[PDB]
Amino acid sequence: PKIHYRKDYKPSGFIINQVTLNINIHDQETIVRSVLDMDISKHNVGEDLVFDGVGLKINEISINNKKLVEGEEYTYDNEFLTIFSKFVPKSKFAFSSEVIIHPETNYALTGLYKSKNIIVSQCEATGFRRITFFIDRPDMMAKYDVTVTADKEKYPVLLSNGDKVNEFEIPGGRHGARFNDPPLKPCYLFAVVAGDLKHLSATYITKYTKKKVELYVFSEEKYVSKLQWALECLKKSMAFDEDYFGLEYDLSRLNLVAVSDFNVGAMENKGLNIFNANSLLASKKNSIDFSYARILTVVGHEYFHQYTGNRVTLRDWFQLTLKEGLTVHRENLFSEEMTKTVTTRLSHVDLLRSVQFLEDSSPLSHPIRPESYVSMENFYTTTVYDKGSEVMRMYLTILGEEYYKKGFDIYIKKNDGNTATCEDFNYAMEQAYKMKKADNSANLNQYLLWFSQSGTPHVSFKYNYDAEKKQYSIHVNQYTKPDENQKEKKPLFIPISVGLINPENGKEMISQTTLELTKESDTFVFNNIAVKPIPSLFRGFSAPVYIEDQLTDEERILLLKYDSDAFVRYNSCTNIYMKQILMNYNEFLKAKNEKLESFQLTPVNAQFIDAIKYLLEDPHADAGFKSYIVSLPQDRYIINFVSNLDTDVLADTKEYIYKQIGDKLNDVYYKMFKSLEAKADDLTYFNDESHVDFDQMNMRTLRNTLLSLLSKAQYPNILNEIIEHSKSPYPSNWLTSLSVSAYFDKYFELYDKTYKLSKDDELLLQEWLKTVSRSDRKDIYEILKKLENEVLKDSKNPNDIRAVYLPFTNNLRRFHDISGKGYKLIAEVITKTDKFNPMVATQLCEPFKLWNKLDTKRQELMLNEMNTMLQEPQISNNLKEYLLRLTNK
Ligand SMILES: CC(C)(C)CC(=O)N[C@@H](C(=O)NO)c1ccc(-c2cc(F)c(F)c(F)c2)cc1
Ligand SMILES: [Mg+2]
Ligand SMILES: [Mg+2]
Ligand SMILES: [Mg+2]
Ligand SMILES: [Mg+2]
Ligand SMILES: [Mg+2]
Ligand SMILES: [Zn+2]
Repeated sequence: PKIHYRKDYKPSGFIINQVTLNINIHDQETIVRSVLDMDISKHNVGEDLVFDGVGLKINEISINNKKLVEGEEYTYDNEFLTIFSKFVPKSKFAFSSEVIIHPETNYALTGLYKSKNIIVSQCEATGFRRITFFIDRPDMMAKYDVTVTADKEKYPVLLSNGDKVNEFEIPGGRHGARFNDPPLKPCYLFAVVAGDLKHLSATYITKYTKKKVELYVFSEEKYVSKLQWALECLKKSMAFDEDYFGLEYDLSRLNLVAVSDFNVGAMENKGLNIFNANSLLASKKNSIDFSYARILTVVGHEYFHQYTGNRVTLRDWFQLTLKEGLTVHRENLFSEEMTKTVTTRLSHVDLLRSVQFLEDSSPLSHPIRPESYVSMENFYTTTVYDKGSEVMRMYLTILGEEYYKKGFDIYIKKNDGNTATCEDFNYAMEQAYKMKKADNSANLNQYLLWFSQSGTPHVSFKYNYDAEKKQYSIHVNQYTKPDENQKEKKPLFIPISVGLINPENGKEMISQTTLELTKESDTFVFNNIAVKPIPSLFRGFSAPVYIEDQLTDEERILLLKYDSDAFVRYNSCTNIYMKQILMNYNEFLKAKNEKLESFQLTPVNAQFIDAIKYLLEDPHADAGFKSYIVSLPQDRYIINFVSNLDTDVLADTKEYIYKQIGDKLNDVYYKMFKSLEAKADDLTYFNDESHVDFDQMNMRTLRNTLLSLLSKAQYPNILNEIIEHSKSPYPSNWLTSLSVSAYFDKYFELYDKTYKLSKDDELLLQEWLKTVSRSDRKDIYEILKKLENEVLKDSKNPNDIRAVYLPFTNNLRRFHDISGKGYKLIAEVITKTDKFNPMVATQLCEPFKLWNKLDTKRQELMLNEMNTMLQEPQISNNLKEYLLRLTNK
């Protein structure tokens, strides 16, 4: 297997200046003609000319219009086209080819493929070489002139990058369109779409230059009524880049296109952003609430790439986080401003500290800029994206908004139209840091370790107060555990946003303060601190670290009730839960190991329960935040704290803690469930797709969270409420009614009812499948077999496969059945999927990422299945490389 090393970067011996493509789509094949106007670079040393080209059928190849002959002048091995250097010109030349490719049977959804009746491309990272020969790397920038031809009845809409400059008829019921895109771009940003697409459109006028931009959003005809919210989101995105960053769109048109079959969420091809339909299409009748934030996030994300990724692009793939971490950070600033709810930032943190912290303590751990890769398709990770976003966000924390904006504009102005590296961004931030510090000797050299060092730092505290001196100190330590990437870890530049709360009145005792920890440890002292404070640490989750606050539960309760920062309140709650979970987990574990006939469990802190009640009953308090405090931390967060985790014992532990709290609070829960109904389910704007109320959706999240708690608890006559909830027009409610009915004999009645409501909308049916998959059912394996036989069948649609299986893998008690039957089932699905879509097969490996954190019997069971998958003779490169890394082989 070929390993690419970051330190080996070298510019090409060649230049491609112009690409002229003709893509002729036929019933049984697509013919691609390409002329590359090329040159010899200053780095050339007389080497063979080697093109990437994967799976291409050669009809002919030529140099300067002279046909080349196989064997004597070139070799092709289905991966690389090698033209021997004696036949390579020494000055500007034309290379041309004609190849045949087959989108109809391209089920891996990379290169050119057919999704239902739409022909569509996906070229990031190295998929352009599946369409035609190229030197397929992002530093090979070129001009593109693209003609697409197709049957006019099947494919009346033709799109590619740039301006449409010709449209023409062709004999035999065909037509063509020509698109000329003169600005340089890397080939991963090429796209083409052909199909019977329907659209909504609008005109946007830019803020400063007053340019008219045409906005088009496209889907298949059946779903064209689900396009409105995306178009609104795109308008909002454009305005936010204008307003926060002073950046306008530069092109006359931007197209968004939904397709049914997509490996990920969406892709930022220049002027032609292509989406998984689940991340573009919604309507209030046919979508759950989460779709609205998802579409806002993903439309924004792709729009913000037009600067961070498209106008400023990557020198090489090791710089991926430079465009992805920075664009996720832009999208989170945008979504925080649009939603105006504290749960937006909390949801990001909740995902990071579960999914990304698990990755970073697994055998897969990597820094946000890895040193090597084998599969690019395996490189697009939550580390690169979400820890990258937190690294890009720490610059804003460190600089403050004014100097952050100054530094960001330096980045953009200096690198616009060019490739760039992570150092170029750090350089820009450093210029702003010198300005903020009024010190031309200040530097951010240490900050570069965030790009190279893997692992999650642990930050811990000790406190001291001298009442006579009115002097308070915070002593802080950082540690990252050694791992396979660095034997010796270095201290990082860690910004610690802090407040000091006066415990008598809840007020702030100091102004906004960001401690800059740059050493393994430091002591920060504060004078004129009139009373011993409770420290409010890492406000807004100011660094991506494990926080050990060394506070008592009394102190954490005070912060939970009275602190100003949503994250520290949420975290203090989290930390109270964790202390309880670890304690009860140990008590259950000992009882199990020692085969005890009786034993004691430590009860939940009663003052903590009283604090939850106080917050729930506060009508001025936020409904989204409330839904977080009545929820235990995610299992994937908890597992980072326990070695040899016995998932049964954790399930018993969570059950005990929820029952303890419900035995005190269920009447409060029920009262709130009923009082929230009027606002939460208000239908005033149900037929207005432009009108989206994130607070209202958070009220529904709270009701649905409470209903789940009350259902599990078998609260008296709660089934009455469940049955009424099933009649709500909102899919979030009526799908909730299905999952909470799992505890009642009405489950299959609601299963049928909600299936009939879901089956005629492709995306809604996928949401129904997820609901079934995640249902807390003792018969879940028989249910999954019924989904397979009756609904999923042999679909190759990644959304269908992910919907049926991934939610079930989060079923702690059943997925981890001690027989290993759940591991066996998901391994079978992975191997089956790997035959046609290696990228999605590796996504389906997700539950195995924590294998070496489980109890020794479950470790053995998971390892056995991974070794079985590794022994499949036909295993893909992707899946083999991933499982070899995951199993430390
Ligand atoms: C929307 C988001 C950022 C939550 C997840 C997502 O859809 N990521 C995109 C992205 O960054 N869009 O700007 C993504 C796009 C392409 C790919 C990608 C990489 C491959 F190597 C590949 F083969 C492929 F098919 C897709 C992976 C992620
Ligand atoms: Mg082929
Ligand atoms: Mg404006
Ligand atoms: Mg996101
Ligand atoms: Mg002191
Ligand atoms: Mg389908
Ligand atoms: Zn992206």
